[PDB]
Amino acid sequence: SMSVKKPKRDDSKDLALCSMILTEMETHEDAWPFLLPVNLKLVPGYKKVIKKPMDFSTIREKLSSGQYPNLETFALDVRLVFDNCETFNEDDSDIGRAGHNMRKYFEKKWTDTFK
Repeated sequence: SMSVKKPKRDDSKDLALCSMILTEMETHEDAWPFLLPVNLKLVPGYKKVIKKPMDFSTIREKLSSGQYPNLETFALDVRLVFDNCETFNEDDSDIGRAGHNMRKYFEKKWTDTFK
């Protein structure tokens, strides 16, 4: 509350560490469904169904331009990529499987880097 603060967690390396995690997600072999925005002219249903599209390149640009106020807003967009994937793709599809794999990969890196 006012003039009563918990001890200051050092957040000065968060930017660089989110960038490193993002690099590792970008270079994973199962990243291909997620690298670029879904083409809303060419994929029927996407525009109407997925209210907040998100992809790694869009996260990379937001990161690079100071549009994440903190590491939690970064994690929300990464998770949004996988939540969108599950909304639109069957679990038993290549893309559906890609999404589950990448989410697992991301969540371990997240815990190991910050928890």
